[PDB]
Amino acid sequence: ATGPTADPEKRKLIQQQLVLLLHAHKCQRREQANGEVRACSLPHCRTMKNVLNHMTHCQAPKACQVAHCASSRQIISHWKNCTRHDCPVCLPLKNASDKR
Ligand SMILES: [Zn+2]
Ligand SMILES: [Zn+2]
Ligand SMILES: [Zn+2]
Repeated sequence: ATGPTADPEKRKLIQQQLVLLLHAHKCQRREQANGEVRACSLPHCRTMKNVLNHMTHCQAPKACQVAHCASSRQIISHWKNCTRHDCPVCLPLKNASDKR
């Protein structure tokens, strides 16, 4: 559920979806900044980049009930609404972005 779900697979999958969505945005700009040679090899990154491009073409986002897209928009909507200084996935990402 979108609620305080405690199921461990939900924990890892939801946090990985959000982290790879942000990686897909990052890595799309990074790739576009070169436009002639690749800069990534993470197996799931290309799938999430495709899901992100779909969310850009999409018109329902959340009601676009397809597992990957509906999930993608629910996690990124959480990240958009977030108060991030003390959240279970927010705090990790904040440490994962301490420098650039
Ligand atoms: Zn990547
Ligand atoms: Zn969609
Ligand atoms: Zn959060």
